[PDB]
Amino acid sequence: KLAVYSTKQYDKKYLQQVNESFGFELEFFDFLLTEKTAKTANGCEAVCIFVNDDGSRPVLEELKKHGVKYIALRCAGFNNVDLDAAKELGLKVVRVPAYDPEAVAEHAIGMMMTLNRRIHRAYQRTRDANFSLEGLTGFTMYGKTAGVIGTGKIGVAMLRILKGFGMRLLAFDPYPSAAALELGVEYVDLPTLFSESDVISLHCPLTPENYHLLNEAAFDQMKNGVMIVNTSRGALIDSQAAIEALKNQKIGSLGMDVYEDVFRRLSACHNVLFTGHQAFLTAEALTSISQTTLQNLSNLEKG
Amino acid sequence: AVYSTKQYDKKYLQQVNESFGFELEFFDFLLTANGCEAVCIFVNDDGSRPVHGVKYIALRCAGFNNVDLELGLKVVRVPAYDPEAVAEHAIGMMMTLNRRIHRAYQRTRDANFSLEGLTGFTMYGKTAGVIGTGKIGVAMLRILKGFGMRLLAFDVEYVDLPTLFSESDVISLHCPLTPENYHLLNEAAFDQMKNGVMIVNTSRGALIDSQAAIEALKNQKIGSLGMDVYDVFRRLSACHNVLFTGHQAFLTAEALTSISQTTLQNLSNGETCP
Amino acid sequence: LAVYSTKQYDKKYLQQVNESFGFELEFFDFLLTEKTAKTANGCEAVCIFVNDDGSRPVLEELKKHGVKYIALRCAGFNNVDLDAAKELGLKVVRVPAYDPEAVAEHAIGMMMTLNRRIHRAYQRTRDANFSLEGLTGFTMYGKTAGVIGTGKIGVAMLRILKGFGMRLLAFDPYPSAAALELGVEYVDLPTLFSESDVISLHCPLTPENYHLLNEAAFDQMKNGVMIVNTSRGALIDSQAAIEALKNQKIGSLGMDVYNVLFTGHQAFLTAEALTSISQTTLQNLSN
Amino acid sequence: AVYSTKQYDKKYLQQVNESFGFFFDFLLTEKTAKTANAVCIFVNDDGSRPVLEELKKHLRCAGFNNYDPEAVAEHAIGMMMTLNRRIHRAYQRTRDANFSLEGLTGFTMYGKTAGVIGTGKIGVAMLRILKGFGMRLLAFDPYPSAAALELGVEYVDLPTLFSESDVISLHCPLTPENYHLLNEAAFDQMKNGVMIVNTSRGALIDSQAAIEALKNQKIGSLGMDVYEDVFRRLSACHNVLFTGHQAFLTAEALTSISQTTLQN
Repeated sequence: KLAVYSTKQYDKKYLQQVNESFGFELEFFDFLLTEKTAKTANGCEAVCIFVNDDGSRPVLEELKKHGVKYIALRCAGFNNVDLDAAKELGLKVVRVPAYDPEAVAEHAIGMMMTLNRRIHRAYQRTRDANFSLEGLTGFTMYGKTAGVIGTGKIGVAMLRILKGFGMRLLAFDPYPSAAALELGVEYVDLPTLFSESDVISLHCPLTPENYHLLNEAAFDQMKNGVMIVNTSRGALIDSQAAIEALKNQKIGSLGMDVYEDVFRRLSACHNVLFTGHQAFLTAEALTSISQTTLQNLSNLEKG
Repeated sequence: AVYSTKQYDKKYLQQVNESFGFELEFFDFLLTANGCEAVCIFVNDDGSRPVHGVKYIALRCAGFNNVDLELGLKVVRVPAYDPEAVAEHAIGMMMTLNRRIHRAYQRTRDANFSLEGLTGFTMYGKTAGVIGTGKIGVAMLRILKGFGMRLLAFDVEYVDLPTLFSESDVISLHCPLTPENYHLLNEAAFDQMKNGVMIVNTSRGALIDSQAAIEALKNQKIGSLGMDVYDVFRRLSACHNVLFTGHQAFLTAEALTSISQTTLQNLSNGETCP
Repeated sequence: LAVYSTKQYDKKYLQQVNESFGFELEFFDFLLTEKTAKTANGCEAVCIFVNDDGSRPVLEELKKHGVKYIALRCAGFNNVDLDAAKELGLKVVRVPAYDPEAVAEHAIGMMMTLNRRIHRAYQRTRDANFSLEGLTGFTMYGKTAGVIGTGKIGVAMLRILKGFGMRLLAFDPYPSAAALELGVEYVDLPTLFSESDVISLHCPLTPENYHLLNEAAFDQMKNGVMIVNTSRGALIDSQAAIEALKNQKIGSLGMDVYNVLFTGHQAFLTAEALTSISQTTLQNLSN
Repeated sequence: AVYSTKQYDKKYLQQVNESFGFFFDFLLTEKTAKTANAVCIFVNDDGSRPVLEELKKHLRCAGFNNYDPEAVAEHAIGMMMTLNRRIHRAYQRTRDANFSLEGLTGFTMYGKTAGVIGTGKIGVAMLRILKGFGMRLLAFDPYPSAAALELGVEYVDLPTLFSESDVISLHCPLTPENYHLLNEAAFDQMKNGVMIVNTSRGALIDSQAAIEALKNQKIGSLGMDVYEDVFRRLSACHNVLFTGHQAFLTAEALTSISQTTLQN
């Protein structure tokens, strides 16, 4: 009954397990949706697409021409698909609007601990049995001050975790959540947060207001050899500015989760870790995405 | 006069030394020492019988096996490492294994962003089991708490091992090595545990039945294994979710400093703990 | 023409070559399947690689979509069901062979790489580790090298080896003049196995060949021997090899495939080879 | 009594030693000259007078600043093939079961033109190897070698050599005339995508000069052997392969080195 596109095995794995409850007819394609590949959908009420797959108008028309009713998104971001045209074509479109907050918080910390301890580098040594420890010197988080920017669900989840480490908590949101407050987080202005903090992590949405929020001016406030981990949108961090910092040694480590050769130079010459939008890649996180995306499909059958 | 020195060892001893103002001689080789009242040695230096006027011997580590014990020589050591750092390391291996970050870097540094096979699990729901209630275990135990995990331990909610083994979906052991301990984790254990379980040991090797583990891994009883190691390695790491790290647990500036301090005072000394 | 399982190289060289031919090209990254086949509509011709499905339904589907001709860009046609193709009046064409020289060259570079542990070095080096332990090699000059199969590839390898200053033995049931001229000496395997310190296989997969290298072969072979295999995998009894590898009768092993070096059927992946393939492939289509 | 021992040093000396019948893993410095209480040293170990003197109180290589022609030549090619074919990049892909070939395309040496700079024994040995490949051979030495001429080599204008060759390997010694022999001036001349391997002394290549050239995309690949972060960037973002003065690291060369040393 449904055909899925840009499938990766993890998609296949958890849509299926999930579908057990739904009992849909699932057909998986591993290639990008396009005008040219639009045909494949035939006999399919519904289609499932990730961020890369093409929603441009033509694709949509073509999808109609094949009797497709419903379009679903395995991800919150619906930038690819042109909604107006969809309406004109009477194609419902659906999505999953949030990811388990816990996963992104967890990932972020994981990059943090990995960077902190150069575990990623150890492996590269270890696997070939080079046990030399030079350059893997880390730091202990206990004493330190942790600065989190944004206090949404994810941001808080990160905070609980950080609190675990015995870290002292500073956060920067306009609005301060109780939930954050019961933790002991103390809200401060950025400049304060920048100087005070030896670990910074951003869990906030991009607004024109905070684009390039972390920029050269920001950097020179912050401590030397600071750790910055960003699982939020790319724009929040100013790449060029960041890079200068790394080289001139303001930033100890940087962790980036890349929404969809700087990498090679950066990764190789620095404590930079890059991960390709891995944040929600947990079984739980995937299962939820499926329940949501299938359920959405169910609902279409009756309101 | 310090032996088996590595740059970090050198770094933290020097910084700490500023308060002490001892005179430091650094050697990069194993265990020559004329003009030195005392010596500093790591785990691998040799302190048996056969081994110029050196009054005292100091250990840069908790363990005194390499050395022996009459010749008018006093021996001191550091019996603790920052509990937190090691605890901190233990998780970090865990997260790295969980999220397969170690393998992502492998891809990423060459700009491959495929995510297949990096899928992990979310710790928030999960039960967690700790072995050892020592400073380290507790320290780890807190960290785990932050995760929202549910804690069982053995030496929170204390329980017998079997109870722990079946219940726990993550395990970490932070206890010293005892005759009772040895190969504490063995086939009997592994076949108790949840399939896919993740085990991390920063504590001594003997806690785990090595061949026993491997069977388990092949058997797919164990999801991931983390070992801090005081061609199996290549094999294991390569064809499994195995991360071996070379006794890094206390490699952090704070800990290294703590070690140097405790070591340097020990030498200042009154008496102290040998 | 629509091309399937296009990988960039496939794409790059086909186009350059095209400039000569003027076909209209539509490149699809995905596998050709019964389901995919629709994608071909309006296309007289189709281009495919070893993975793609030539099995009948696909073919039927293809005709249904007006595909006059199917073109393959690799010697082997195991995937396509020829007769059925015949029934449906679809012409099927192929590329008979690859640059011989290119594949032979791979084998050698692969050999040297293993021999000198350059692969391992690079791992170290990229991190600015220059330690050399465990990277020791052996000098090929003076060594005896044995080649099995002396087809074009073998001969082309035989020359390369000859340059190194090695001694040459080869096993083919039906010898080659060319090989002889180089002064290679033909032998039976046993002699070859026992004698050679380097072995390279350049022969097709025949039932007689299967698992040509089996424990029987290995335990003849000199200790520390190096074997490089660009021919189909089945020439080698992997299980024996592993044993042999742990057992240490095998110094190094190199395999080309879809101290060990593995590479994914990369042998003919050179710009010269791909162009020649493209050109041959288009030409097939010109006809 | 040996210093700066590495397993290879030890194994081969011991083996060779049996005929002669005469080990320290650490550096020889003044501090260290007590252990001697007729010594073996490598380039790194300390040759300062003081150490010597402390020596009186109580080399395994050509360079005294403090090999088999065939081996180095062989390495040089192996370096060449690896780059050309990006095997090094594969193993990394392969070891973790990634079988994609994107970006590993190579070129077929056969019929290409190969240029050797220097025709020492090393130069020739390479030339021979290259002959096997079916390459067309050009060389540049001020003094023509007889042997090379027999191979069929045609000697040339450096400029000629630079423009014609799709492969260049340098097997000559450092001289005032050739220092920075390969400079921006050179690289500009050369074919785009050219491959360069230098096992010869480092200085023959204008390091910054290359780097631009690489960015500039004049040079397809560069192989360097380092006689005792730039390393990472280049290795990482470019087709460059660095090997640490491995050139003569073979059982055979090492054995030769050992025997000669015991004989000395």
